[PDB]
Amino acid sequence: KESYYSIGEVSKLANVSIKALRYYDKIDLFKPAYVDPDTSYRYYTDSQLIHLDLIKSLKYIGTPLEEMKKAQDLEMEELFAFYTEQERQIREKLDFLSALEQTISLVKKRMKRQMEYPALGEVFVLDEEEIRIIQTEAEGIGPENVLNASYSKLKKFIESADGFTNNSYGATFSFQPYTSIDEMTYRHIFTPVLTNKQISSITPDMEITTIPKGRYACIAYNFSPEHYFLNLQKLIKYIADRQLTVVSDVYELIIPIHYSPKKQEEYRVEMKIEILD
Amino acid sequence: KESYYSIGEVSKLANVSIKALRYYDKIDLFKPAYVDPDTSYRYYTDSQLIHLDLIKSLKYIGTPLEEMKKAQDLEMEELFAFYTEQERQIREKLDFLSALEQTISLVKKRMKRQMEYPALGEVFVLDEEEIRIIQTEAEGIGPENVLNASYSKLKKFIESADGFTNNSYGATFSFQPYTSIDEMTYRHIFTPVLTNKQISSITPDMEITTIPKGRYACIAYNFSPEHYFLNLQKLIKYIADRQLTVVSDVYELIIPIHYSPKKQEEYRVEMKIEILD
DNA sequence: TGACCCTCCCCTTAGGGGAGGGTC
DNA sequence: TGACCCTCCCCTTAGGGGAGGGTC
Ligand SMILES: COc1ccc2cc3[n+](cc2c1OC)CCc1cc2c(cc1-3)OCO2
Ligand SMILES: COc1ccc2cc3[n+](cc2c1OC)CCc1cc2c(cc1-3)OCO2
Repeated sequence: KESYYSIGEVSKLANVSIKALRYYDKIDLFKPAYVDPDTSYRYYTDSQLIHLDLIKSLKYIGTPLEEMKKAQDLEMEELFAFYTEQERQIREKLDFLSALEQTISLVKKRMKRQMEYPALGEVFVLDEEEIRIIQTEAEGIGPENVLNASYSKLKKFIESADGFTNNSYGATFSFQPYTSIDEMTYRHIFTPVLTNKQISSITPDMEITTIPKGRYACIAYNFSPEHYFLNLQKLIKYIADRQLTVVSDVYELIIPIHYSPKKQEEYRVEMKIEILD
Repeated sequence: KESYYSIGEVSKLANVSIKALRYYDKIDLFKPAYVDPDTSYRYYTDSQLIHLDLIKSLKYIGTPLEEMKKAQDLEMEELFAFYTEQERQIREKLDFLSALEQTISLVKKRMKRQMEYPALGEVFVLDEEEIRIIQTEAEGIGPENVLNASYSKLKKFIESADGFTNNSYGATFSFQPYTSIDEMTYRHIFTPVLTNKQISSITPDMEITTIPKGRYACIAYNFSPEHYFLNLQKLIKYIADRQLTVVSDVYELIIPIHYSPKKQEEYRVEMKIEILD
């Protein structure tokens, strides 16, 4: 080859845009063999095309352009290692993505269950699978004064283990024949976990526990301050009428229907309590 | 909560940077409940913190910010679907990454073999594993006039199946007792394939074939115009002396030692030919 | 008085999309 | 004369890093 290739020829031959070529030129990653001193036209030698091989390959695997500059120097000996490195990072993304995929699936699983609920406002008994959770004591907190900010530390944990943040906010309280909401006080407030991934060094003011597998007398409904208590009451009554034996605290889960700052807020509330007979 | 949270409080509570908060404000993704008309200070209500849940989660899975805006509207019903979509894309990246990982491994495999070669300039017989390749006829092309551009269409194929571009350039020619390089003419020029991934609708001027598994009389060495022919000669002589039977064309593979535009170019050349006894 | 917060401005990857103007 | 090529400029994700200046 005693000639030269014009920018467009190289582009058609290497399947690399002219824009890409001008950029690799500016970047001093791949500069033409000769630039016409007048027209400023870019000209390339055939032997030089070989350098685009590495460039295109590294680009395919996401290597940053400036990163390539150092790679084009090493001589097959170290280039080997360079790849072993790239492999490590590739597996990194894979593990992340696999985990992420699993998480999403679980969020959907739980999400579907709330969508296929028997009936709102009515009490019923069903067999539940255990649900793992992270809890901390309520410290006086009760139905009338809980805040989203109250779940801050809990959420920081689930977040650094799941990436995803809890979908539901939970609380518990002694099963009593209350006559008023102000008589109520939460024992614990909790958030369920998704990934059981070893919780990054948990502090002792948190407990990794579970809402055990068993039979539960439940009731779900769309939140309304004047319905919260009356629904608790249905539950209390239902258990008394069938003479059931409660063997856990009442478990309370609040999950938002939407996260739109536009529409009026609405939550799904679910109270369940483990029973025996 | 009859008060407000200052930007920094929300930041500490939601584990979201103040910068991030100001940006989500500008973007109209998450704006404070109230902005002090004088100080311009940003103030947030506790109930509002709940909207950051979706934001943080979608952000964790790579959803673009403007994309989130539409997601915060849908009500759990469609939000479910939205995730099914996200799952599809997640698997997409996974397949890609898995493939990519496999590719890199192969490039390393081949790369290592060239690094652990018996001896340069000397002829020897070894048992080889089959190597799949894509070839096209040489059309007169020979050792003295092959160009990188000659492998253009071939490379466009391997590239759209492997992402990675071939590491070695190949050619073949009839095994003859040549007396001169100018007597030589390639039958085919080829590039080996990495992924056997169904080659995207291959045109008939290309053949998907293979350098079969078998015994080969080989010789590798660092390229030098005056060594190309003399090494071919060693091969021709070696086969004559042991009275071996050649049962293929001579296979020629050229692979660059580096892709640095700084240092002098250097290639690794390997000639092999399948024999019988 | 210190932390706390605000606006403004500059910077970052790898180019794609033109626009205005010469050029094999 | 048309394609081919060049330089210049604007634009793109999600903010982080200050800088200069008021503020619970
Ligand atoms: C976003 O999370 C929320 C959002 C809103 C919530 C609203 C209420 N609770 C938790 C909430 C919660 O818990 C996590 C506790 C039970 C309750 C009783 C009431 C009432 C409001 C509430 O008005 C008077 O009687
Ligand atoms: C980057 O790829 C290259 C680079 C350089 C190459 C150089 C030569 N060949 C292929 C090459 C190739 O093939 C793909 C064919 C054999 C040959 C005989 C010769 C000679 C040069 C070459 O000088 C006189 O005798």
